[PDB]
Amino acid sequence: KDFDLIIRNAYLSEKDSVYDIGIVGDRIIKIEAKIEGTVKDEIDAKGNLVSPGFVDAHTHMDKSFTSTGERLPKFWSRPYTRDAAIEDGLKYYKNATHEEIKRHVIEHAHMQVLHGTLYTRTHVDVDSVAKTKAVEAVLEAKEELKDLIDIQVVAFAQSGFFVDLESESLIRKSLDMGCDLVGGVDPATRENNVEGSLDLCFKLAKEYDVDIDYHIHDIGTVGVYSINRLAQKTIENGYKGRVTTSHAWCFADAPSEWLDEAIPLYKDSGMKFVTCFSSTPPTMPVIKLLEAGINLGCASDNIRDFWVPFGNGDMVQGALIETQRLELKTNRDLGLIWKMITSEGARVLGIEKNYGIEVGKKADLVVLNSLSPQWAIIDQAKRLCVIKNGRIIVKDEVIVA
Ligand SMILES: [Zn+2]
Repeated sequence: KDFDLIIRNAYLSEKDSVYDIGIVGDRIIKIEAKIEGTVKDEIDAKGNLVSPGFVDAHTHMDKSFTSTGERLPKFWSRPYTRDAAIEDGLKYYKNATHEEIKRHVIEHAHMQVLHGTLYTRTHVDVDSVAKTKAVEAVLEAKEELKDLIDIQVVAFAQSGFFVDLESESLIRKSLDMGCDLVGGVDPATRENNVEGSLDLCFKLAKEYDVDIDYHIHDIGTVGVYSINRLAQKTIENGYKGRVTTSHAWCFADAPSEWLDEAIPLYKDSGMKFVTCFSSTPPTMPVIKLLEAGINLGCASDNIRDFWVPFGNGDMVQGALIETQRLELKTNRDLGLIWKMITSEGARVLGIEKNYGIEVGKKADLVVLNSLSPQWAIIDQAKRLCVIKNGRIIVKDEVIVA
């Protein structure tokens, strides 16, 4: 047989036309309006959109689904407060067993896969309370999930390198255990040492030759300042394109003049950003950043826990949420949001070379029940089929093998 798998009549948005997709093994090897040749299995997209696997560029798989179990979501029957949320996190990581954490990660992964997400980057809490317990469970689950989804693990110094002085050693162990990236939190309001926390993070990064993904929530000018120091140090340490800043809420409230003068520095350092649809500020300059050529991905962030009660791990649902938060309507704008949940996310993860519906690339695809990116966002229709490494793993809202 010429092909292991063929998807007939697949509308490809990047080419704006219907085609057949020829797959052998884990790669796409042919794309034509009508491909001749024998094949083992066939799927009829019936002219509907077929796209590459969605990318959820920022998750917390280890603590997900912790709000579930009761008539009402736990942790939310009281006004939201940063302290009560930080406490809930300490309790959880203290009493949670290795098997508890692993099952949550697996629940999360299955939910993502069912919605077409085949790539994701999760952050794992690393402090003197969670130790490497959470790290061990995540890496274990990651292995058990390699045939369903690709997971990047960030050793996340959640309490701050200068607040929990045990963080640095625990991060080395986590990186030694195999974590793919390292990251800290608010160098300013959390660490109270911008130069120190950033320099240390880069030190650890270089020791294990891993990339960086920083949580920067600080609003206004202090947030932009923190990001500018990070971008500048990125160039200094020869780390162009190896650094991601998550959230960057500060771009929504800092004077636009501050973002305008920093964009050249972000492009020169190849800084990557990720905005989570569970918190993207309405005034966040999303379209502006994309039009400027800045790499901006999208993500679920927390899912049903003490930080965010929401969550279905559905990037298509997230896209609709972004259009409402940002008040977007045109086909071009929805088209940009679709890029954000696909190719932009791929670039954030650094897998763009192998990402995309094109000859020679990975056979990781999603067959939707909608005519186009715009209609899929509007329709919110269920995925009809999900394919990873040339194998069908989801068929009609159910995980096959
Ligand atoms: Zn996060």
